[PDB]
Amino acid sequence: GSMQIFVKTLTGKTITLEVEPSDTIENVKAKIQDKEGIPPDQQRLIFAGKQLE
Amino acid sequence: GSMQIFVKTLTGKTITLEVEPSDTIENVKAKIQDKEGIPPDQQRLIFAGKQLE
Repeated sequence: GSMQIFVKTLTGKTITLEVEPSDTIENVKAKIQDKEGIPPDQQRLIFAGKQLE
Repeated sequence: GSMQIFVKTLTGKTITLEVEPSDTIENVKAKIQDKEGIPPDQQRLIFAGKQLE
């Protein structure tokens, strides 16, 4: 809820994971490992602006 | 090259931006502003594992 990052599991199902924005990217990705089991490097980082017009 | 994050501009064209993994997520997104001009909150964060099978 605070900052649930959007992620896609190898299988396909969508996955949510809350983490502080200030928290280092490496740390955030590392949690995804615990969440499933995939190296942080593998996770593809993506950004997209969407100003709710 | 070091860690060019994947981003998609409001227009559509793809954008690349290198930033240290350790660097705070908020700081990383903030640069995207300088890169174009969009609030960090607007940028959608995404992660996807892809082990080069």
